Amino acid sequence: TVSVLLPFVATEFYRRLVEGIEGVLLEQRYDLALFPILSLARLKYLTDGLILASYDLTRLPTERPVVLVDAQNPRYDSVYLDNRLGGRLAGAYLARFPGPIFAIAVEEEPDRRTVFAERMAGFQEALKEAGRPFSPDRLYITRHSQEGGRLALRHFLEKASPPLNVFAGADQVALGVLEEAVRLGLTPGRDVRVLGFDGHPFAEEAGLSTIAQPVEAMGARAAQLLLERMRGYQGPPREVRFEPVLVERASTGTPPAA
Amino acid sequence: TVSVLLPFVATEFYRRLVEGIEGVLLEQRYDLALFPILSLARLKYLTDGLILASYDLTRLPTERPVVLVDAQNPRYDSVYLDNRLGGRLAGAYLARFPGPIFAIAVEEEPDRRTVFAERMAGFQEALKEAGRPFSPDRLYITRHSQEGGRLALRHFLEKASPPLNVFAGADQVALGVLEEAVRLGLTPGRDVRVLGFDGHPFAEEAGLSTIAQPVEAMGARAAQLLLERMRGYQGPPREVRFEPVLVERASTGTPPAA
Repeated sequence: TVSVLLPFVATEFYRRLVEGIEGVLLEQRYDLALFPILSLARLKYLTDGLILASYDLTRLPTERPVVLVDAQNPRYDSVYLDNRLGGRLAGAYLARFPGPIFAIAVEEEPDRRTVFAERMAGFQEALKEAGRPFSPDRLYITRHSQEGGRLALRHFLEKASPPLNVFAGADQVALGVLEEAVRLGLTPGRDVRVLGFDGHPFAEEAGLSTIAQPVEAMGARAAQLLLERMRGYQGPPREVRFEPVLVERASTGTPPAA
Repeated sequence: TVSVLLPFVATEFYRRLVEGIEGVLLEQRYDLALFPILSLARLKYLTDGLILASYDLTRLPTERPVVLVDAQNPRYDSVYLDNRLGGRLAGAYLARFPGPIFAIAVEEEPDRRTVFAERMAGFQEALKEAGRPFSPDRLYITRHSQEGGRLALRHFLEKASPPLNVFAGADQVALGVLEEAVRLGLTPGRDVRVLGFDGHPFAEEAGLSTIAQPVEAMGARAAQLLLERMRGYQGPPREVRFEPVLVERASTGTPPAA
């Protein structure tokens, strides 16, 4: 009858995630019960299955089938993205441009979660392998907002003059780097080249290059697994891994050739 | 049996609001059902009463009694704060210090809500009445975050040198103005004097002066009215207005005397 999914922050990532689930579940005549969450405790209910987003464990109490999305667990069907890859797609990509490479790391209190830890690890590995190793003195830590991105570009600008490369780490932050750049100088090649993460819809109109995540498909896949399980499927905890892809736009341009 | 309240953003303002409600409701043996909200539509349920926070109408469908808090409505019992006053307490207060007075206005997409519109109106009225009228060229619009406050102080600093006064408009933003100031120079008198809004608990340790709101008491009052109604009270929509108060701390200091 009804399926309940547990999200939190109310970001574009969750809007796309649920659009992906709704698209699927509503085709099979199931209703979706959105349960934004802040840690608590409840053992209810009147739901058939549960879809848990981005956040993992405390081994849940319900008898209902549970499928994790954007998370991994040995005991539950889990759909997730290879964030380390993509961090690499970003590093190896930016490594093809002139000027120092900077990165923005999102630091949100709710990390108990390493999607950013993974992105940053692959970023460093790719940069290293390309001869342009990264350094913490070119890193900036902030919140997931446009203001953080603006604060960051401002930070990088006192360390280097254009041209310079920035790995926002998130499209929202990338919008700020983009915005603050414009509030001053060119965005494609002069000032900074901006590379976001998340491939959000708003990224196309902004001309933002980014490492795109197939968030809807991730939700849709999460829904399908749930159905299979709600429809009697038995077997050990399954797993499905998605891959991000680089999408080049104006905020970045062409490397180009030597 | 159980009472359900509808919040949203998950800010310190709502934590304090609910602590105020829980404190009350749990004394009368009622259970609290937290329902974070993003506009939708549901006519259920298994709840006795509803407490709506910060956001008003679409004339609700439920037969259950509804009491609004931090909001006003001719058809529902409403507890709310006199935000215009306080905006004035802030203006008349800052008007007693040397250096240009700046203000930070919070602009969050979800305004369908004028708590900030009211604070700013009283701010301007008090400033005017004190001979130091405000101007939009000393105003800064941003999001409700510390990053916004930092971006703002940086903005004001290119318009004026210390000493200067800042009306954050929200304690969270005030923390940023405070933080970014320190990342440079003195906070009490040299650089800027910071005056926040909301009197949050974290404001005392930070030494932040602010226009304090009795948020818990507002929630507690909201709860009591609900009980009265859930316990058979009949009569037209009631109303209860709270008043904010200035609390002086180090981020501001003494005016002082001429």
